[PDB]
Amino acid sequence: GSHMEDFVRQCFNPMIVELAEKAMKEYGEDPKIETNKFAAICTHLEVCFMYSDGGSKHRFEIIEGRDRIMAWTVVNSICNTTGVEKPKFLPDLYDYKENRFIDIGVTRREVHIYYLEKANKIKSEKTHIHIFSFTGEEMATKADYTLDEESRARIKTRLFTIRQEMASRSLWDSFRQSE
Ligand SMILES: O=C(NCCS(=O)(=O)c1ccccc1)c1nc([C@@H]2CCCN2C(=O)c2c(Cl)cncc2Cl)[nH]c(=O)c1O
Ligand SMILES: [Mn+2]
Ligand SMILES: [Mn+2]
Repeated sequence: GSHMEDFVRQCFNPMIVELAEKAMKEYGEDPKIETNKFAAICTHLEVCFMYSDGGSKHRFEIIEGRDRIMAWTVVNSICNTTGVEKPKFLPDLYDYKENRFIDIGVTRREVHIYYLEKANKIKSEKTHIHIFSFTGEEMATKADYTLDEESRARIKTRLFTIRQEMASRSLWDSFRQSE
């Protein structure tokens, strides 16, 4: 019973805690032991949700959060109706306005290093990449940040609040080094 686990459950809403637990069990991980990974997946899920709430009413199709079979099912329907290339790895959203997939990243390091790592792993030249850091930095493909400044600023504010809450509980140092 770690202090980080009880922080995660009181920091994020139950629906995000619920979806993070299922995703962790789907890949053979337990939130009780790998607690830094538990906090990271919750954080990434909330950012994806806030991101999709950034645009118009039905601009974004949410891929993250679904189980693997249904996520690929929605990816196939999106590809087989818009003509966009089928990515090698599952993205997080699909932008119906810009007609592209998005993989959102949240990192505790330099946005530069995580982008180059995500681009190499995703191996999908068409998938748009948007990186957020816990320090307020962001990096996106072709400098195209999709949403307006205020929607992104709310995400950055929430990320820094998560950092402060962890630091006030002496959980940030273990969280920052765990990446
Ligand atoms: O969607 C993802 N994974 C499933 C589809 S994948 O095809 O396996 C896939 C694998 C890698 C990258 C993208 C998709 C995904 N994963 C990651 C990282 C790296 C791999 C493990 N990992 C996590 O456990 C994780 C984290 Cl750290 C934060 N938030 C969610 C998750 Cl799962 N980073 C994401 O940005 C992300 O989108
Ligand atoms: Mn994802
Ligand atoms: Mn992602």
